[PDB]
Amino acid sequence: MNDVRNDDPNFNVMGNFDHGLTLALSKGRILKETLPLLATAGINLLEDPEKSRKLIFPTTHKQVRILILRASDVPTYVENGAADLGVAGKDVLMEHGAQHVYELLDLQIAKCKLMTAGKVGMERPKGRLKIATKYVNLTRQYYASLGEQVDVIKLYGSMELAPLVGLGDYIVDVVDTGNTLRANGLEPLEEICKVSSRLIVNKASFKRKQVLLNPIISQLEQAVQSR
Amino acid sequence: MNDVRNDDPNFNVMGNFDHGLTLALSKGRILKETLPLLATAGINLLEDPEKSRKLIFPTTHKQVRILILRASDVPTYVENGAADLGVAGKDVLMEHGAQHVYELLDLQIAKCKLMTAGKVGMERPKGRLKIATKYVNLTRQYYASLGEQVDVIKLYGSMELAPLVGLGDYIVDVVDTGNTLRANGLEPLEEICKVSSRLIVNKASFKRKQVLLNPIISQLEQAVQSR
Repeated sequence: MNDVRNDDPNFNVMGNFDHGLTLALSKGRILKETLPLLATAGINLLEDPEKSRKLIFPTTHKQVRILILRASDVPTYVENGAADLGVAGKDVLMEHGAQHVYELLDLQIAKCKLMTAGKVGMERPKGRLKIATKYVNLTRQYYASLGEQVDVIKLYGSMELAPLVGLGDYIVDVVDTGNTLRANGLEPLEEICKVSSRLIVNKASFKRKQVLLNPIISQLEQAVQSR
Repeated sequence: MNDVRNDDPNFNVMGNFDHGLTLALSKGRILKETLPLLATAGINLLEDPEKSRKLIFPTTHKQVRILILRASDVPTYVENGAADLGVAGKDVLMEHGAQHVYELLDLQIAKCKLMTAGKVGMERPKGRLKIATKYVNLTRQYYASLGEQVDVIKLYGSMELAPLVGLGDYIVDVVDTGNTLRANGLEPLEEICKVSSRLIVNKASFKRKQVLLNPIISQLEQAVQSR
């Protein structure tokens, strides 16, 4: 009837296989820093997603639905065109791989550095180094950069915990300030590369839904005044 | 040879490389159902770990510290002897396929069935089926059992979401009641195996710290209404 792109009724206005627009967001501190930029494109959630039973959220904009995903899955969904576009840390994107996707924007949010780390005042142990990390490939590639080989240990949860209980000799995680690190008696060591949230678009979706995407991108671009 | 074993100091003792005992627990519905049985063995936390900034919890026993891990990491820690023993879903244990570990106890808690699932009135697709799943190997092995080969899509988070947004043809997840499934218009389909939380012990840890372990195991065994 009205088709006002202001969709205020929450608990409603959510069709499935949306051939409007499907946005995949990394839950947690990325989301917090993401929404401000979405805010300044007239795109906002309509309940606390943390306190919501929904898996698919409708938004203030009627042509846009949101997924709150584990960071690792965001590129997975967009790669496959489940999601038309998404917001993922460069760390995740680089580790996961960039396939059927365009990386359109450095959003300059959830900015941090992929770093090695150890127990404060630690002595490099002797054999193959044991490295606890979510970012296996990136760690494997980074020590390959230094012509070293390492034993990797894949972790999904707290990387902070590993070295305290003597799981890793070292860890590789993303580091904002490394205050949390110091507070748990750890130290950031070697910067592997800089990291920030990046906007990605399924290549197909990008060709197909150009009408919807252009304006949103434009507004997101402007929301970042990094000039 | 000291005699004190009890400890009510919370935010105390704990510390690093405990050559007492290190217990790795899964963080979800498992934990809730786990602690009662630990209670029975005189092993209990002394604060809400959910509301604690602490990473390593001390317990009622001075010889026992606790880690609350993502289910996926528990076998990782015990495999490596970071943790002396742990509690993980058979699903995770089978998928991870840990090495240096004894599976000593079916705790018959967080019981459920690893199942395939589809959209309500799903259409058998054509060609090689896309399966969204956390449990890649177990899915790969299970369709290998039926002599079919499938395209797997690894997920870390909610597998429930995939088919709604048309990611998978089907999904493989654990199904305790599968109410959540029916709620967003999905169906349980088949049964790949039955699943429950299991107690696991690093083989080395078992040899070395047998004096501490035997008592706990014994009491945990009995706490499952053993006959």
